[PDB]
Amino acid sequence: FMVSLPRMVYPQPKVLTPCRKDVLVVTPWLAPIVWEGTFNIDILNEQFRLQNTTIGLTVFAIKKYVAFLKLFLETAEKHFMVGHRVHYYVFTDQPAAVPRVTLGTGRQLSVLEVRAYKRWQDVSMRRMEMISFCERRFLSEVDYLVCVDVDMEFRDHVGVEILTPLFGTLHPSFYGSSREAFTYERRPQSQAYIPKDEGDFYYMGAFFGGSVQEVQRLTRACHQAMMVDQANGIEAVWHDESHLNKYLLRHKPTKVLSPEYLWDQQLLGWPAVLRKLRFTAVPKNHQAVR
Ligand SMILES: O=c1ccn([C@@H]2O[C@H](COP(=O)(O)OP(=O)(O)O)[C@@H](O)[C@H]2O)c(=O)[nH]1
Ligand SMILES: [Mn+2]
Repeated sequence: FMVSLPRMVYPQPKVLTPCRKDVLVVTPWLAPIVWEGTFNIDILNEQFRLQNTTIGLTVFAIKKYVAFLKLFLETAEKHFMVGHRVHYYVFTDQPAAVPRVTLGTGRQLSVLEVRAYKRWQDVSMRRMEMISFCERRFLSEVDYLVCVDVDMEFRDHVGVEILTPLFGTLHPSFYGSSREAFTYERRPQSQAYIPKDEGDFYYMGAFFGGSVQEVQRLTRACHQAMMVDQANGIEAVWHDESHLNKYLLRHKPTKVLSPEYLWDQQLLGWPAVLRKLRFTAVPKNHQAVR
């Protein structure tokens, strides 16, 4: 049951004077695409707080990537779901290397010890297995799961505007690209295969989520697809991201996040279309850190 919102005073939405004219703000299957200027966060905060929403955030910090946790968590404290209940789940091979970060009220962190795979590709891909079935606490502990890369920092608000049964995030390198340029898996022998005449968007492996049920469905399906591929002696070109893309093509997300939500300023600057940079890549040496 969902109670009434209280009286609220805010600017009237204007039917004939749209928020954003420069970007697509709804997909052809009527999922909102979340950009600054499309939402009133006060209304959304009310809706979600009235449901006592708890958000789980999973993050993997395997081997050298433990180095990224301090900034990741400190900035999450400033910017991620502030005012709501948050449960961080840090999956790591080094529980003792997890920094002691001070958390605001209603926020908690659990350290989950996992095995470290040799290949970075396997570390990245096996997140699907580890999230899916391996973890059973999620259903009892949180309402939504948000699954992100650790080599990142929050720079601005990331809040309940993202919550929905199933969401993906537009990859910052491809949001203006034609589908033929998307780096989908193109080999028909892979479960991740998408031909050149299919595809809505290229979604980023670094930021997806939804209800616990929908995230566990997605992660289970991607894990099983990866197992089929492995048996067939094929590894998809972009690993978990390739499978995520196939899944979201066939199971349309109920919101899509704009690249505000996954940006790389070093690589891509700050184009006019982005009013905020919310969650951004932390520069790293790929060869050294892996
Ligand atoms: O040695 C590794 C390799 C990968 N990861 C995890 O897998 C995610 C995806 O890998 P990475 O960030 O290297 O991919 P990229 O963003 O460079 O495409 C990382 O954010 C970590 O959460 C990790 O913990 N240790
Ligand atoms: Mn990353």
